[PDB]
Amino acid sequence: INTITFDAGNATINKYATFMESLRNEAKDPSLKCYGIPMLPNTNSTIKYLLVKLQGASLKTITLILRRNNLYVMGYSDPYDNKCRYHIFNDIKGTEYSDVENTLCPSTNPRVAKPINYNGLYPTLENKAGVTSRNQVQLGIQILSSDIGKISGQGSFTEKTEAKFLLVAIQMVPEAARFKYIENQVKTNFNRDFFPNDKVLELEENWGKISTAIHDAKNGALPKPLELKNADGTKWIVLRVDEIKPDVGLLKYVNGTCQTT
Ligand SMILES: *[C@@H]1O[C@H](CO)[C@@H](O)[C@H](O)[C@H]1NC(C)=O
Repeated sequence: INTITFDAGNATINKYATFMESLRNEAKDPSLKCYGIPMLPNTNSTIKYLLVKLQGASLKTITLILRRNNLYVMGYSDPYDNKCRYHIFNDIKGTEYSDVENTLCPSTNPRVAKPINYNGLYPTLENKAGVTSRNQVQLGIQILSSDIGKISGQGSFTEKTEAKFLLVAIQMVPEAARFKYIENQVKTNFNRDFFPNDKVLELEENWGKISTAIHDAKNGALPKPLELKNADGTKWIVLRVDEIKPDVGLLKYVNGTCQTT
């Protein structure tokens, strides 16, 4: 399967929806699903990485590389100085590392490294972005396009600029694929900058717990109450798969059989 592209400089809600549908369709294991929700593959599947090319209104691009099995961003590349410049997180090493480097920038064309001197965990990114919480960093289509312009092809840019771009891209691409609720936040705020609400953050932080609960659910009942948060930050108690299913687009891989429909 090849590169999925999203044009943030010429986007519409329908194009963003199509993009999410393509990302989910290529990331999901061809057959795993629980309660009708597609699940990502185990660590030894057919295709290991997905490339997602984002284009800004400047026409410049940034391509993210996602580990297909869990959708984490491994790094990104940008066309720079007539070379392919690859930026990989500092905890990616060995095989994986050279696999990421070569997938972003094939050894048959000019290339150059520009390390990401930190890892991709949210607290790390928030620290580099200079915020106590990513809910202080606005998301949005125009913001994504602008961040692409600030980095792509640029010989110089700060870690703060890069970490903010990463906070935006991670949440508008893989988190939105994982959660229809997040995709929907982008679609209902399509023409404006917006701060992610408490439910967005809570879903991002509990994807594994939510995926395990749905996978382990019997006749639609979660193993035990699942405590999350409503959009306004208040406590939300979920007892059944159907109460949370509307918000979920992809399940993290959970071993073993499950009620598939
Ligand atoms: C995964 O599940 C199968 C299918 O039930 C089981 O044979 C295997 O023990 C499990 N793997 C792990 C690590 O628990």
